[PDB]
Amino acid sequence: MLKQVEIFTDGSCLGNPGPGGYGAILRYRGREKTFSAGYTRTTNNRMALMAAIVALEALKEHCEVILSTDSQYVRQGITQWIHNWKARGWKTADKKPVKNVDLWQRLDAALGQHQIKWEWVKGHAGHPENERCNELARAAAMNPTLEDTGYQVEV
Ligand SMILES: [Mn+2]
Repeated sequence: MLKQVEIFTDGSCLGNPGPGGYGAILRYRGREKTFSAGYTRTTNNRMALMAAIVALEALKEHCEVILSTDSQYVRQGITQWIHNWKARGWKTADKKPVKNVDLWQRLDAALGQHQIKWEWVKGHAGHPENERCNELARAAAMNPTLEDTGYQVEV
C-alpha cells in the first residue's frame, strides 16, 4: 500500500549568489540514502529546491513521502504560488516568467509521482536529520564540483 519514506533536505549557500550545496537524506524502514552536491555559483533558494528534487527523483515507485524542509521559500512556493503557476502557463501576475521556473517545474514533476506530506521545520536545531543535511550541504558548498546550469542572473 505504498511504502512510506521520510525525506529530509537542506540547501546552503555561502553567498547570494555564491558557492552552494544541497544535502538530503532518504529514510525507509530504518535504512537511509544520502545525497549531496556542490555548485560553484548558485543561491540558497535553488539548492533547497534541488535537495528535494534529487531525493524525490531517486524513488523508483510511487510512495507516501513525508518531506521535511526548513526553506521558507519552498514553503511559500508550495503553499501559495505553485497552484497558480501551473494554472497560468508558469507566469506571474502580468504574464511574466517565474523565478526559478526550471527547478520548480522539475520539483512539481517529482511531487506528482508521490503522495506528499510536507513538514515545515524551523531550521535544524533539534532535527538530527536536517542538521545532517545542513552539514552535507555546507561540505558540498566548500568543495563545489558542478555549475548550476539553470542559474543566470535576475537577483
Ligand atoms: Mn538550513
